[PDB]
Amino acid sequence: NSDNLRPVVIDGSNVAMSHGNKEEFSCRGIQLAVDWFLDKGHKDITVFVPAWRKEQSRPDAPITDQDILRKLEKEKILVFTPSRRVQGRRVVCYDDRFIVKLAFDSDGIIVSNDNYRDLQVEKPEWKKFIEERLLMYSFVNDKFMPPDDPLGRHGPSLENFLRKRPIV
Amino acid sequence: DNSDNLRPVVIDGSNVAMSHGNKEEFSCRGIQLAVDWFLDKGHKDITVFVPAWRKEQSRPDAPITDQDILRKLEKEKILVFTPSRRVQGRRVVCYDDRFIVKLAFDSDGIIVSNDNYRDLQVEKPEWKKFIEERLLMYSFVNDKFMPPDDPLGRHGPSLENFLRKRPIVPEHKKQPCP
Amino acid sequence: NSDNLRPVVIDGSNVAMSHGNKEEFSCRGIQLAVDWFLDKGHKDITVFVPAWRKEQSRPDAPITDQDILRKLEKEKILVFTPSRRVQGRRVVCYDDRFIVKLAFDSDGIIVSNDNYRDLQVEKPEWKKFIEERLLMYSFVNDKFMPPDDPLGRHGPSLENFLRKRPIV
Amino acid sequence: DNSDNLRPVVIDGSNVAMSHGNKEEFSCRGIQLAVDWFLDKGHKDITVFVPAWRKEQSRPDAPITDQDILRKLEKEKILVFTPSRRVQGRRVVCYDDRFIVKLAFDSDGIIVSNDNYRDLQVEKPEWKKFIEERLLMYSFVNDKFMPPDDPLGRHGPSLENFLRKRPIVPEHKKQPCP
RNA sequence: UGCGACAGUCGGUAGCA
RNA sequence: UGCGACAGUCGGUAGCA
Ligand SMILES: C[As](C)(=O)[O-]
Ligand SMILES: C[As](C)(=O)[O-]
Ligand SMILES: [Mg+2]
Ligand SMILES: [Mg+2]
Ligand SMILES: [Mg+2]
Ligand SMILES: [Mg+2]
Repeated sequence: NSDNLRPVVIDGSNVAMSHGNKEEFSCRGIQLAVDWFLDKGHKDITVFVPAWRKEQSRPDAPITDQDILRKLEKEKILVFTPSRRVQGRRVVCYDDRFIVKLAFDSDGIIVSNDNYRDLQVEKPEWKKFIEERLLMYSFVNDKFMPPDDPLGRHGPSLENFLRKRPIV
Repeated sequence: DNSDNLRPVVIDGSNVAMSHGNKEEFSCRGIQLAVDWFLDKGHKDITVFVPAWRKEQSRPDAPITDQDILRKLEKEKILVFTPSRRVQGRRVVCYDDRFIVKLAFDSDGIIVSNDNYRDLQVEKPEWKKFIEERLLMYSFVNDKFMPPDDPLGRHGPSLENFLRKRPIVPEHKKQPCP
Repeated sequence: NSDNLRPVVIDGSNVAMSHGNKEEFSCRGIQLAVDWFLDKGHKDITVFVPAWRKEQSRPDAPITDQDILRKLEKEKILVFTPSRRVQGRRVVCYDDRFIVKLAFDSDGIIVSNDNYRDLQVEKPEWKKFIEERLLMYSFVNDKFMPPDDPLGRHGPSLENFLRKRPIV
Repeated sequence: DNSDNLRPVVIDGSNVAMSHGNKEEFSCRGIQLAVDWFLDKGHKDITVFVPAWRKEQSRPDAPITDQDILRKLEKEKILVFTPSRRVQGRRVVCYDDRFIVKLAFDSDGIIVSNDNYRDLQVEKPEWKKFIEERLLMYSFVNDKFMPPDDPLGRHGPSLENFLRKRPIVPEHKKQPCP
């Protein structure tokens, strides 16, 4: 049940990196983060991943548990980001603004450790949103750990932050 | 407001409807969502292509949902069907893809699709050039049409200067360049 | 007719580079070199190319006219060199020694600008062969130009060098 | 001379014969050439695998040349056929590939093939490990069997220390290492 | 040599180290 | 900033620049 809980958006290209072997795009990490929200009684969750991650794992962009991506798409949870090769090289469309544009227009929250310095500048109205709605995380081997104070000690609880109606 | 500053728009429906509904299902709903996006943007010239054999009742091997959405768009001079027929029990298809390209090319418009049409880029060089710079990709979020704000790489144009023929709408850039 | 002419071995991985856009593996170059020998009345010609060149053209190892390779294999002229990915990375088997080992055991000549510094050292008996049997080349846009004095002015003519029985 | 210092040898004939003759043709000649190479090297343990349906006369859709070479190698306890049969007009194949692997594994030998057996590496991890370090590839020059002198990368062993069980045969290396 | 550490070309992650 | 020129990881061609 979505008892007053918020839409959720995840920067998968950030999570998978920060989960295992930092240099590796470990899809498992995406799984662990998701399963956490699921077990937390969430319904609306969306992940973003540039599409060229389906491309077979090279040594220059290593990736593990690749089959997890298509499996999450099947549940209308994972969403790929437009990618293609123009003149033999790659065009990406910069997924970063997809994560925000979605969350902004849905009045949700972002799961990522990237501060989006570039986009805070591109649109002041976005800056405010990024300032108040970015949820960071820390990975410990095989457990999703978000902070109990997503903003500073001056900020709100974890439940009053991921819920639109606080329980006061 | 003026629509003459806008570019013609062509949509690969057989790509949209697939990518909207559980991939293996031809969900016409998406086509409606994609179009309405352009409409709200002040659009007049919009054209969709769909191989005609989709009017056939939803079979178990080629499932389709909300089938009646098609006739409503043809009635609006927006959807256009592509020739199909049965020769000796098989289907003739005429490959809708090149209808999408030929038109957008001949109208100097843009194509909406996630298919790169690699096969057609090779057959005609001038087409390749056009597809490279005039293909608009998208991403569907359940019931939300999301095109990229940078249809080409960061070095390329805005979504509006690419989706509009007069690109001179005031630009704002930073950085000292070479 | 093979009127006393020698077996021919070509370092394709060297030719294709040196033909067009030095940084590009231009298969056309292989074609031009071959066609030259063909028009010269040659029968035994063999080219070597590590197999991973069939892999689609990346920006990091660009290659053009890729379909020319399989087309030359069909004529029992092109030969691929064993390649595979062990642990996600590439193993190559170092084609260089295939070109020599073949030419040595066939008493032919090598077409390449590489001096094989490493192999002259690995086997002295090979060094002698490399010294006397390496034919260099120079590419001018779309024409195969070998030297009329494959060795120094002190050395032999082009025909007496690519033919085992000299015409004296 | 001693052959006990040698490793068991297994050959994927359906890969060799193909790659020798015009790819689409099953040229048994190659198998002979490949084997004789090992023989001249002082070999005793050599074993080949071939799906049995190759004894069927050369059909136009599955061409084969020098078919009689097969029986001669079976007669020599070198070639071994792999189970095949026709169920209801179709063929049952039993997938010769895993016969090659299981044996070489169980004999602690090496495999001669250009197929990486990716599918089998996944089914059994211990096999993957073995295939990575025990697959010997080759290259055919018309009528010449050429295996690499470095079956693994330059960092790996010689062709002989990989093709022999006792690797200690005097080594000569240069370079100061870490 | 010694094949790297580097010289050109180029990709993934970093917003200054 | 400014995204590069660079910092880590890494590939193709070079035998010393
Ligand atoms: C191994 As050295 C000191 O010649 O670069
Ligand atoms: C563009 As600058 C001088 O801040 O590196
Ligand atoms: Mg990013
Ligand atoms: Mg199509
Ligand atoms: Mg080389
Ligand atoms: Mg096989």
